Amino acid sequence: EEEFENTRKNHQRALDSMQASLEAEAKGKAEALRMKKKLEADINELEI
Amino acid sequence: EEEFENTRKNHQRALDSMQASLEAEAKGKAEALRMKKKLEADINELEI
Repeated sequence: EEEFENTRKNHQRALDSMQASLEAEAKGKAEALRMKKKLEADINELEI
Repeated sequence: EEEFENTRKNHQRALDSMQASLEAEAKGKAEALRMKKKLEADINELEI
């Protein structure tokens, strides 16, 4: 079991690492859907 | 081991619960950047 508490601590690292990978992707959708509504105004702005 | 066997069975579904979201946030970015180009297709076309 002393080997196993290394294995617990092995993937407990792997859990919050993938959480940070989502944190990049949560940041990834964030400005993208944000800068859409900035540019979607602009493509309506040039039309007028 | 049977104490630690179910903990693996817990954590395997936990990583599965995160991997479902990374399946979502990838395709949501694919929903974004694909729609970004058609937005970027207009801003070149309207300014031309």
